[PDB]
Amino acid sequence: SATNDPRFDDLWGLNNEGQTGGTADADIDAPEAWSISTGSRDVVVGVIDTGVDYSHPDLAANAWVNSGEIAGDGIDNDGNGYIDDVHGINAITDVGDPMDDEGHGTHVSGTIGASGNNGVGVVGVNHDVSIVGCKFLAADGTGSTSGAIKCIDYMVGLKNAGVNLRVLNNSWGGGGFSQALADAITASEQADILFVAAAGNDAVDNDQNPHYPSNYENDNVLSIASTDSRDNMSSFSQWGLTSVDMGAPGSGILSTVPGNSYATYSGTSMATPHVAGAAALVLSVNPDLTTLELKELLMSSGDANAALNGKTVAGTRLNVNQALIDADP
Amino acid sequence: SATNDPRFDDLWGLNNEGQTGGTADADIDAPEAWSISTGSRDVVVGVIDTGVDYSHPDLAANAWVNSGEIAGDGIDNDGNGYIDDVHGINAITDVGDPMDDEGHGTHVSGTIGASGNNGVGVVGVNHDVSIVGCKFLAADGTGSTSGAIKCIDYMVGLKNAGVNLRVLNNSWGGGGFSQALADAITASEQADILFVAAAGNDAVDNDQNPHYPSNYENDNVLSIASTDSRDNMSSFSQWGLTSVDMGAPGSGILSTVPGNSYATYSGTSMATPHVAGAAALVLSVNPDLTTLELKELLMSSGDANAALNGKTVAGTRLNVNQALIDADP
Ligand SMILES: [Ca+2]
Ligand SMILES: [Ca+2]
Ligand SMILES: [Ca+2]
Ligand SMILES: [Ca+2]
Ligand SMILES: [Ca+2]
Ligand SMILES: [Ca+2]
Ligand SMILES: [Ca+2]
Ligand SMILES: [Ca+2]
Repeated sequence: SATNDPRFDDLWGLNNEGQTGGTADADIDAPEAWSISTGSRDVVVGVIDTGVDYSHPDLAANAWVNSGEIAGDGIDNDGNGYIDDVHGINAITDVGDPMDDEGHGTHVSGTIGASGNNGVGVVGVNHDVSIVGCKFLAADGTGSTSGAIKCIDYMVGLKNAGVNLRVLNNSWGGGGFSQALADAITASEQADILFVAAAGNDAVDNDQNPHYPSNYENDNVLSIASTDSRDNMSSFSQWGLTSVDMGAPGSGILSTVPGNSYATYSGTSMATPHVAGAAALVLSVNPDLTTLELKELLMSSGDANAALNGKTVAGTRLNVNQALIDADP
Repeated sequence: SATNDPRFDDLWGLNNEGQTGGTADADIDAPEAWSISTGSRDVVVGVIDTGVDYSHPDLAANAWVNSGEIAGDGIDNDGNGYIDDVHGINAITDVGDPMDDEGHGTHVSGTIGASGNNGVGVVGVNHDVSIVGCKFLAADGTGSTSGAIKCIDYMVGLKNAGVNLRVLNNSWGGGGFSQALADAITASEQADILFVAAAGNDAVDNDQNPHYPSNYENDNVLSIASTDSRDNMSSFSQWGLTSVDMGAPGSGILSTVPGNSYATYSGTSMATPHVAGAAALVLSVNPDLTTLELKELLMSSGDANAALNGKTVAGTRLNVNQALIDADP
């Protein structure tokens, strides 16, 4: 296999030979991309979700560590408003611990950056990367727009302070338009952060039926539909000629979950981290791209897709090999 | 604990004493109801979903068995159009095996009827009940309206053949209106079947933003919003003053998943089987209620709920004890 990770062959989204019953080459060409780069711990990706299980054996090596925090001293050493935020934060309780007690955030994290070639579990689009978590969704799914905003502000704070964080994964949605959320996203744009967002799983047209945050018109929002192992648009996926940008694998995605385990989930929530992961991989090759250049590169470098054509801006399905190639520098 | 099932105390939806961090008595009063009835295997509930793991140690005793089929003989002995449909069918492939290879259908099945007092795992609203599966969603989430209709038709076929199938659990949604699906549901009403449906997890109003199948106006459709351990409406729940009927526990629900395991999920998909389970438990006490009487009883016997008031027709949260009392013949 492309790596020595024992579950590699189940990862059709990264490499598809038809082994899960789909169509050969309906994938993002990850092994090809890995000949150029397998990623850098110096690239930081924020996951805004139910948290990140940074203790999972297949994520631990890629957990972000706050260089400005002394662990466990009960002091907010870097003065960012959260005490002892070594790996990220909990936006509900303000505790400096993004530990995932639900599962969803760990799953998306593994797709972005499960440790590669370590002989255990799976592997992310990046073999090496730094993942910082902000938990705004509780173990029972409880959360708020205010919480999501606290997360975005926190991540923007890290970036403004010099943390190399230019990609946010947002595998969540709900509610209507919020000016406060739009404004938080606008601030992230000024900080050069790409805001990747899931299109939703209700199989409707988002141009007629807006879904947030993917429908925010902010230029740095990159809205992702889900595709399957046959390169169809996933039957559950929402779409939108103007409001959704491109697609990526989200049907039957195996990844890390808490308690040192692995599980298969389906949703636009799973497509999103392939794209966030690809963005991080691109930034390991060309850090000089503006956010908009990065976004457009991910869109334009994808494979033309019959199902996504006319149902998304780019009509393409993610191809991280071509993204790296097109990224030069 | 109310039963000897080792995970019972995690099931706040059945019995809440604040042990999961919520509010004492924000629950459906299951232990109270069980003093009246713990269910009957003669009540049959259909689950239309990713399938049912009928081999799960905490579901096997309550898996429906088609009395009209000789297992494994390659013959459709009961002449219902499906070969060897012992526990139900796969509507994608037409094979008579609804085995869950995804997990979702098994999770909702456990909430309806995980075996009670068997010293294993969890317990459903019913300790004893018969659960038949129709799998229209694949391992990777692939499905279609055609598949859902095939499942409804299959269940209606069982009922019309003399099976005591009175309740359908539909913890799924997506797509636009389908007249053919509406017609399939009408056939189910004609057959005296209650069609329980999840309201959706996008925190929007279904009255202005229709969600299917929740928004079908069929009288036998019972549309369910999610509540949490504090008796709030779950932050993710969709609502609808006229298009959603009542609420039930859906935040942080522990139940059965395939591979002899247990997992905690959140969503209206988890609230739905509390109601489907309660419907079946009511029918063990008063089998003579009509579908519409049953629907109205579940809504009217619920506890008044401040959050759901003004956001659903009944403004109540499920109470199965009160349902059993109100149903007394
Ligand atoms: Ca390939
Ligand atoms: Ca290729
Ligand atoms: Ca700090
Ligand atoms: Ca500190
Ligand atoms: Ca109680
Ligand atoms: Ca009570
Ligand atoms: Ca048959
Ligand atoms: Ca047979």
